Amino acid sequence: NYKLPKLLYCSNGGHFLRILPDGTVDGTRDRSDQHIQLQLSAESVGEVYIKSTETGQYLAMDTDGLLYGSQTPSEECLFLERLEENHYNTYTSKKHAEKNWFVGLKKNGSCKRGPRTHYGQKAILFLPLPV
Ligand SMILES: [Cl-]
Repeated sequence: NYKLPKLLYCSNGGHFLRILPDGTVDGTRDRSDQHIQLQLSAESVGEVYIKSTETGQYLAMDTDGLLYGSQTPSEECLFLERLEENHYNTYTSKKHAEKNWFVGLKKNGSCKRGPRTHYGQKAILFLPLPV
């Protein structure tokens, strides 16, 4: 469910998804970071917003597949959450779903842009953890 905030842990490099105050999105290995606590909320069934509890910014994906933090919950902020094996989830941009653009992190912690993601990568698998 979606009551409590979560960390989204990425198996690829072992990073928690992070939305920085300047709107940059990346990953960090630092479990104590203030900007990795995310409040997921559901829209329609299987659609979620992913919001920084610290800054209130929403996870968003731009027209080049780059993740960024959005002040407002625009249509670029809706993601399709799908449960995969081992309780890992994927998050697909709803706006770009027909191209299968996933939320993803590289092994160095940088965003893996939507067009470079693909089913099967560790980059796109996120395990929700309690804060
Ligand atoms: Cl990339």
